[PDB]
Amino acid sequence: GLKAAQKTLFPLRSIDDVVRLFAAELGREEPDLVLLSLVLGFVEHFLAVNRVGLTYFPVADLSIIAALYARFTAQIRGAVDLSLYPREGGVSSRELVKKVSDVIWNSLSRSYFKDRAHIQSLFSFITGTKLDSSGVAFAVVGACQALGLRDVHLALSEDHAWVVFGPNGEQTAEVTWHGKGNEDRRGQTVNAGVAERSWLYLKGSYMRCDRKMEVAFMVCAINPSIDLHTDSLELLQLQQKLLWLLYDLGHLERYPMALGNLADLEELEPTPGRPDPLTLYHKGIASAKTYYRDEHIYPYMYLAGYHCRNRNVREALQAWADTATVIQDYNYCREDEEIYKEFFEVANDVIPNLLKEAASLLEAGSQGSALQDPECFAHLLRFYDGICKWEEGSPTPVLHVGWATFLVQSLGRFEGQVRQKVRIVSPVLTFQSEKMKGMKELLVATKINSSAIKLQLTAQSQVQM
Ligand SMILES: FCc1nnc(N2CCN(c3ncnc4sc(CC(F)(F)F)cc34)CC2)s1
Repeated sequence: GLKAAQKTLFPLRSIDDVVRLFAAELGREEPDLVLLSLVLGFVEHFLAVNRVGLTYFPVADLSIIAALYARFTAQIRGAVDLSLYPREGGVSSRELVKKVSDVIWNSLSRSYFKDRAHIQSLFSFITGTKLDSSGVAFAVVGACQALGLRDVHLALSEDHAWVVFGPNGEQTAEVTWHGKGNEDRRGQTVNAGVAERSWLYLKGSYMRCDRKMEVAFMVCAINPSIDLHTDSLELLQLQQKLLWLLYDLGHLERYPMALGNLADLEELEPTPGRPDPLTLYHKGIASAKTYYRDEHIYPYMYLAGYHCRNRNVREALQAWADTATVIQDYNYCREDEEIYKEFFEVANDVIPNLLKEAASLLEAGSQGSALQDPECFAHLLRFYDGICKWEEGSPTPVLHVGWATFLVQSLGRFEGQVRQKVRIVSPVLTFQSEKMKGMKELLVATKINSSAIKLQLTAQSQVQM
């Protein structure tokens, strides 16, 4: 069960009391993932899922939390017999990790909506027998820690989760599902996905969590949403405070998305005497560059979205061009659909809306407009260049004529006299993709040749008779 020293802060009567509990666990050799997730899922359930009776904060009584902890630990200890899986050198075996994964999986409800909110925590596992995809992975890691398997840790990409374990922490194992329909490699390594250079496995530049970073994950996993138009202020505040705690302790150093999430919160409600959201976005980017070979897409997408929301068009374009410059060195593979959808929405909805507004504000006398800045046109072109390069040597195609219509529209937003100022070298820009190299003369012409652009972008061979 819980240690006497873990129980002394109960009952938890406020956000700050939950923060104190996290501070205490984080000061321990090994923070207790099961305890912490149970507390978070409890407080989340009574602040976002069922607010009936709420007066300030759902009090977390020790008797309630200890009973939940006991249900978890007994379920796992009862189902996983460790004597059957001998441990050399303080390291777990692939069979043991698979067993734990099987226990978690076989405990879940046969049928449910697998991307509902609030199914991420151990509280949900225990009270609802429901977990989302990365919730299963986290639950495997928490179950492993509860079994004393110190080597089993959470591994995270930008769209998937699995575990690492074994000698030197060098082994990988699939423990959960990914996406929709995708058919199990449960129990297998991730080395095939790494070898194929898909975004989903980050060319091996994925996060290998220590226990502190596992705490950070569960804090990022808090979901303040009450419905589509309403967030829990209490849960926002709790997540923000918990992320600052982690930050001050050093545990967001290797966690770009967490710094992004904290920047996003700070934009919504800034904490006096903290770094601005911009600074936090840039620390996320710096983290990706330092620890992950600058192979992450979301650090730039978080920046871009901030600049977008604030109508810093130039800086939004730049950051989306940087997103593309990351993606260009990946192969577009089957299970990377989420990042395709994001690039599709930026190219075909967000950019067009932004430039449409720019064009009206131009007509209204704007000065320093993105549409009169050749550097902005260059960013636009680099964005497409990365997408085209990504497409090169991918099994499936990325671009198609639906992209071409928006590209022509977006180019058309910039006058000839602006477009002709970008210097495309073999503002200065170098193209990496063959599509954009062959488009160069079309791009800087007075009248945009729409049909020729479409053929170049889509590699459509012929025009109709
Ligand atoms: F583009 C700007 C973004 N805004 N929100 C973004 N995300 C929301 C928060 N996200 C995350 N934030 C912290 N950690 C993780 S780990 C992970 C992969 C998973 F779910 F485990 F399989 C996702 C994710 C995912 C990306 S990106």
